[PDB]
Amino acid sequence: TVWETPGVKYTLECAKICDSDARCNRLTNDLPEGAFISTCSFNETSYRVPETEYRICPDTDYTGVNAKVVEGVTTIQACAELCSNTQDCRKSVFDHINNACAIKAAEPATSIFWVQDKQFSTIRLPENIDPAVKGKWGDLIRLPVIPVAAYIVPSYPEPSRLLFFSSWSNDAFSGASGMTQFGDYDFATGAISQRTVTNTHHDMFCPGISQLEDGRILIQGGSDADTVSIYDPATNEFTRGPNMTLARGYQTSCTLSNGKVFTIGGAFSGERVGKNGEVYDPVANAWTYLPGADFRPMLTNDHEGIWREDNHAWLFGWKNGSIFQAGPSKDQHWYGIQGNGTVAKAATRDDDDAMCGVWVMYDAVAGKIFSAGGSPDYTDSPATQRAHITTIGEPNTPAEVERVADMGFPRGFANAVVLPDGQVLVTGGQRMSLVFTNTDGILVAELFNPETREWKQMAPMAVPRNYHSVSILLPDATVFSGGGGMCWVQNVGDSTAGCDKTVDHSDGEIFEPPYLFNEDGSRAARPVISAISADPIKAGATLTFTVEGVEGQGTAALIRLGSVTHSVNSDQRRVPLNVTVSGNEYSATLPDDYGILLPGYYYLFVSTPQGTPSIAKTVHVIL
Ligand SMILES: [Cu+2]
Repeated sequence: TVWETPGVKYTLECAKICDSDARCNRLTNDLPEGAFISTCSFNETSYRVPETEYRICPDTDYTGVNAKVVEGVTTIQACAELCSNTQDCRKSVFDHINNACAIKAAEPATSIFWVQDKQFSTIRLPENIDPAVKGKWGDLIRLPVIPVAAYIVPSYPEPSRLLFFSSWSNDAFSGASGMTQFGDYDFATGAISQRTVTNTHHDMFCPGISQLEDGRILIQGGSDADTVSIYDPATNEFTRGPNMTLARGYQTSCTLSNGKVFTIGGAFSGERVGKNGEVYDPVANAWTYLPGADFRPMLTNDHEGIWREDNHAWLFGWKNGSIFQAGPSKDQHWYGIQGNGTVAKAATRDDDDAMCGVWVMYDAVAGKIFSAGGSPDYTDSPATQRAHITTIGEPNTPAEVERVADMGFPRGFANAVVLPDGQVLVTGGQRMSLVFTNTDGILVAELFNPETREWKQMAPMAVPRNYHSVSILLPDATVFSGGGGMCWVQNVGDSTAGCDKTVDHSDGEIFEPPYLFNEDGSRAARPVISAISADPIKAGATLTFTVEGVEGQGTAALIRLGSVTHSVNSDQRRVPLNVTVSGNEYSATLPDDYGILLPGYYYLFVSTPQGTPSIAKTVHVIL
């Protein structure tokens, strides 16, 4: 049995005694001591000091740089007073065992985390966040598996499920194991399961991911460096693909105009040497090595050497089977699969590498690519505020790079999604790239508007999303930010007791952007796609669907479904549409070119002229 507090929980006379002493564990609350939080797990109190009002949350700490620590304070009340009497104090911590009052330092210059700890109590002056300007975050969704890699499951009438996976363990990784821990999350229902995927003899940690024409996910290399699994949404099963011609890890793959998948680099797993290109043909079910797809031009310069330098290429499938490589190498390049592969310089993005910077094609029709953040070395490297729009016209002809306004924060290991209005939301990352750390995690998301060419700071998330964190678009036009952490351990099935569990975030949180709210902070009225054919459509063809619940003519956009890991999302892409409406009936002529309309499963978003999007309808583009 479990004796709940007047919301704590032990597992009945010593219990009341134990819940007096802030040092007493041997306690069995929902989340354990150490757990990060979005909301007081316990019953909050209010408290005024002869002025103008603090909310207190017991058994919770605020971690981070303090403005002050004062040792002579025996009551939460006296701690409330030092905060009341200290300029720019939004957040203080009362230490129960030592009678000290910590004043937290100013946000967001400082990163402050809400952890669960019975030794402390948190005090704060309530924030007034207008979700019409800064969006709104929900509470931490706990998950059986750290979501180190994630992808939407293509489904009709719209997707409902987010698969994610880690390694052999739910919170740890080794080398070759032949098994992968997967999490299943229905976000239509909140249902959540995990499975163990051994049937393909594949530890899929550190892989290339690309969605095929038929919406199967192609999971390539990683801890088992030469091994390929294919996920069929149709079966919800995995299949063994043909081994790659060259074993790789931390590489990028991208689906091409013709539905072949190109990949290059991936020196993390297999031979510690740079990796030339290869291409998967799903019809022939065959990989073909591409020696002329030379790695050396796309090489970064890293203090750790070649191990790092060909990792996480900014690849895009483009016109007539071309590949654009936007980075993170200071120079951009065009890669092809013709003959034995090709490579040529396209432009210079910057004067330094941006390993694990963010990058998204926010307007395929206009050949437009947005890139921000990254660090010049993989780890132990200060991140950059620099950001660029890169415009690509014809393949194997120079590309145009315009530097734009610096981000508000330097971000290493951040993630990015394009939204239906074509704005790009950057989430997570840290001031200095340090693998397996919460250190200087930026909590404040930022929205970049390519039309304004201007940044805007969004509301803060709860948890630092650094290395092994992820971000992805959901059908409802919200963003899931999740994971971070994992522990290297020598052999498979070794104990994870020595691991720093504070860096692990086996969970996620969802952001509603500004566009989901009216000015009064109520949820704005989403257009509804009443009817759409589940029929696959081909490029150049005309999409017809029925929209109800809009004042004026809707705009529309297609956003290709997303796969994501290691600041790499090579499947997402925004294809803005021109619509013509006759009454409730909307009609769109899709582009002529599969280099813009990459084949696969898309989200159709109709959105109001004030910019409020529909829940999406699944749309399948075929060859
Ligand atoms: Cu990694």
